Amino acid sequence: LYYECYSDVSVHEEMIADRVRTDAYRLGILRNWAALRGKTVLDVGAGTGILSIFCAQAGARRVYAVEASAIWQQAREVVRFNGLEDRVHVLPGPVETVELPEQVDAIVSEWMGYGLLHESMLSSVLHARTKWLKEGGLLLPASAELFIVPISDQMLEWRLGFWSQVKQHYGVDMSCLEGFATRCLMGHSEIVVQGLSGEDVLARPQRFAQLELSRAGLEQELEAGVGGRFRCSCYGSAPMHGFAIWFQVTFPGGEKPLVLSTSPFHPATHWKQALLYLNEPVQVEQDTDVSGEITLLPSRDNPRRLRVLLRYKVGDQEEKTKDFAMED
Amino acid sequence: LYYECYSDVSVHEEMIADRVRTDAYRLGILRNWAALRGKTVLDVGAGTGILSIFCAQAGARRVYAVEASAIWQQAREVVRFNGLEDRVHVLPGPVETVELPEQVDAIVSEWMGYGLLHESMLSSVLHARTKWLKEGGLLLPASAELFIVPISDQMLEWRLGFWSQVKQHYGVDMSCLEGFATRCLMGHSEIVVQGLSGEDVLARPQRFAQLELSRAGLEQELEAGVGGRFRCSCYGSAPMHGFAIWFQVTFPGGEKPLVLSTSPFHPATHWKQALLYLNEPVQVEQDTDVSGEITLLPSRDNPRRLRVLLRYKVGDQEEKTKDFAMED
Ligand SMILES: Cc1cc(C)cc([C@@H]2c3cc(C)ccc3NC(=O)CN2C(=O)c2ccc(Br)s2)c1
Ligand SMILES: Cc1cc(C)cc([C@@H]2c3cc(C)ccc3NC(=O)CN2C(=O)c2ccc(Br)s2)c1
Ligand SMILES: Nc1ncnc2c1ncn2[C@@H]1O[C@H](CSCC[C@H](N)C(=O)O)[C@@H](O)[C@H]1O
Ligand SMILES: Nc1ncnc2c1ncn2[C@@H]1O[C@H](CSCC[C@H](N)C(=O)O)[C@@H](O)[C@H]1O
Repeated sequence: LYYECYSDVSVHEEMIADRVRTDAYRLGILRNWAALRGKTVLDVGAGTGILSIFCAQAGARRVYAVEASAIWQQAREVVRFNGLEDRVHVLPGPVETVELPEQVDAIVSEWMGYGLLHESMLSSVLHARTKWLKEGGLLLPASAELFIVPISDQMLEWRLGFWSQVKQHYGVDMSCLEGFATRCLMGHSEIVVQGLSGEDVLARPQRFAQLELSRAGLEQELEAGVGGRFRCSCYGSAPMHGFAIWFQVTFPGGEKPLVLSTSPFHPATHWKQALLYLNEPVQVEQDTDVSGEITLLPSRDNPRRLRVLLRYKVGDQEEKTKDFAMED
Repeated sequence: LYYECYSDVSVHEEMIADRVRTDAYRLGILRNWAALRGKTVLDVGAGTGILSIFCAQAGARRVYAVEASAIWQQAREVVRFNGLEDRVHVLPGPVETVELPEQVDAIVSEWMGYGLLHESMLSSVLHARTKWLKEGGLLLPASAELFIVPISDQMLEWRLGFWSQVKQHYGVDMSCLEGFATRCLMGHSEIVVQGLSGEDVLARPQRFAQLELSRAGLEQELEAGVGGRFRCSCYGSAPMHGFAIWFQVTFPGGEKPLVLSTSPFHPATHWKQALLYLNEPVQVEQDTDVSGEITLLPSRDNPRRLRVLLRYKVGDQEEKTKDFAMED
């Protein structure tokens, strides 16, 4: 032990324990064997190196596994231990300053998530694409999509209703603290990462963004942000708590693309979903129109904030703005 | 909303959701009705005020509910809403500077837990006892005990063995990372608060400390720390990961005292147990002697550290020191 790495292994554990994430990258890379066999790959942020080894198993001649931080040591060890040190070169330090001997045929990466770490990871992948990817080279995954839907969070409803139950259980009335609990759990301006199920979803999810990660201009385009309008119609009576946002990414086939989805209707992943809570619950009914506009604006100046701008309208309520920010 | 209180309500929620904690204080206070009826109580750190209202229901004439932080507003509201503002006076600010009109017959408090917050809470209760409690006054709870036992953490064993499973699932060998995982999860010097079950316990738990909270000298005595020797004998074959520590507190009866226990053999509480991990697992067998000495030393100088000093011997292994610290 050099450094306290309790929080370290927990993140790498979470990723390898996620069978949806790991099978999607496994099957997604193997389905591209004809495009990878005898070719060169850059793995941007190789971590413990599993994506680099999947690329070798798919037939890559050379994999450059680039890892900025201390986990590079473990990637070095995993590669050696699988007898792949001739084929997979684990390189220390940031991809922005790495020197490869050649441009590569493919870039594999795992940048996706919510917050500044993932914003910077996407910027690092696009920097590597501009600098190192051959004309017409392959990106895995190739594209990303974002979805939004109105939600009723069953877990939040239990927590808000908890204070009304104290009188029955103990014989003291604490129902007067529902307002306090509501302001505390819903009244803030932070994104809450929490896993929902299908029955929390109040309407058809709407796609509001789609990024083709190979596009020449994408770095300059991201500067203006990602977003769109949405409109949907509620299924039934529910207390609406706000919106869920989630992503899917696509790996091209041999064939149909493989889709890695983080939707509440899909098997649970370590990514869960990003929840945007309204200041308080709003009752919806069958056919209640929910519309708005969502914009994600990149961080620019220190102290970095990724801004989430929401303007929305529930049924006959007036249009409302609620803006959120991520500061890690 | 004035302040982000997402982390706020989560702690008050955790406490009221804990039926073991809440029933112990409920039944513990009511069993003292004959000692409380027509008497005065100081509630040190009243929070949302439930312990102050339990004291009123037990027949207290006057309860001074003292709360240093912003949750005082909610305690004020809960008291008013239960029609007890004539009997329960919610006073803002630290107990060290509160002015009561009289010495009190009883002090109720909920100081127990692991870390500097709980060390300072115990110092605040003992300050209030010295300053405000009448000669022969009642403390609820009246005493505290600490226990230690060797443990095999089933959850830690799964996590350490996880890396050896990757080859079967995905077809890549990551067993070489068991050592890394072990150093990360066990090699640190922090106390881990985690809930165990009875089957994790490898021997008979040993009591190493007992505090009578009414004792005149206790404040000066705590300065030298709390601790003792222990000896026990393992039940069977297991990978020993370290020691668990937990507490119980006692509320005197009318009758036999009520004991609030946080033992792994007892119903789960929000306190869980405090785990002291060895640097790596040690195999024990039926009748393996485990002995040592545990000392808790108070924080003194900034930056505050509560020190946990452990010297122990497992079977025929040499005696070893592993010291821990809590810095929040
Ligand atoms: C997975 C994902 C896909 C896409 C298309 C974008 C984003 C999005 C993001 C946003 C910008 C402006 C730039 C880059 C960028 N990259 C990220 O990985 C970080 N990210 C996020 O933190 C958010 C997504 C949804 C919410 Br609510 S916050 C995340
Ligand atoms: C519940 C409990 C009971 C007793 C008798 C003590 C302690 C103990 C503690 C220790 C000192 C020196 C002074 C005060 C004091 N107070 C506390 O509430 C905080 N506390 C702790 O954080 C720890 C207990 C076990 C471990 Br491992 S750490 C905790
Ligand atoms: N600019 C950069 N250059 C290189 N590595 C980077 C980087 N920014 C972040 N990273 C690394 O990217 C990794 C992403 S998480 C690890 C993912 C990896 N595919 C795996 O299977 O483990 C982290 O380990 C982080 O240290
Ligand atoms: N020196 C001090 N004087 C007064 N209150 C204090 C204090 N130190 C801590 N506190 C308060 O003690 C409380 C302990 S947690 C709340 C426990 C309370 N019995 C309940 O049922 O809610 C916290 O709300 C904290 O703000």
